[PDB]
Amino acid sequence: TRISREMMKELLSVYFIMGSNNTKADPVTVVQKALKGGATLYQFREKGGDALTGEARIKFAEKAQAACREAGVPFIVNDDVELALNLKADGIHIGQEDANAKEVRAAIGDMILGVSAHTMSEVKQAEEDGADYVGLGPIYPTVSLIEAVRRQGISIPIVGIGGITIDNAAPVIQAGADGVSMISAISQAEDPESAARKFREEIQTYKT
Repeated sequence: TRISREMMKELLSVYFIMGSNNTKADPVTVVQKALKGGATLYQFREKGGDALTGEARIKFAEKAQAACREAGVPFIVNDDVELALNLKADGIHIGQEDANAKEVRAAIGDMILGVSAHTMSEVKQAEEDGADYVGLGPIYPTVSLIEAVRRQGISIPIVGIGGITIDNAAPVIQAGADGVSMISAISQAEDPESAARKFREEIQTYKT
């Protein structure tokens, strides 16, 4: 069956997102360090400018997934449905533009489904479409909507994203989010493992 709302919320705590173009260091290493530091979920997001393509992209994907497995953390794929199914990913994340959430939900069985939402109505449609969690943002220039969502009684697991750092994360959890997702705060950090750990501890505190 679909993931439980309870387990989904726990997984979103420290949601690390990364592609090879998000770090000048070794990508596979930054991922291993983030997992070792305490990231609770990882999203493979290989896109934008100068991202890996073809076989090179697939190898990074398989290595990133292997690291998630050994660390016991779910592996989530951004956008690519075929890849998610081929690699047997733990789930997929999609945006509003190039994807029909309802059709994706039907194609992935009980895999975790994430959807980027930007409006109150998009949050509601994502849940209705079958999403297990919604990614809301950008929160910062890289929480009022989050507060508004919870105020109405919408209980879908929510993860904040967009310019989140160890110093502005707390307000996102207090607003009602179930976790924070980040890219550079960890991928570009001088000590990725340590950055992940701080986040891990910070979010624990505010959820507790």
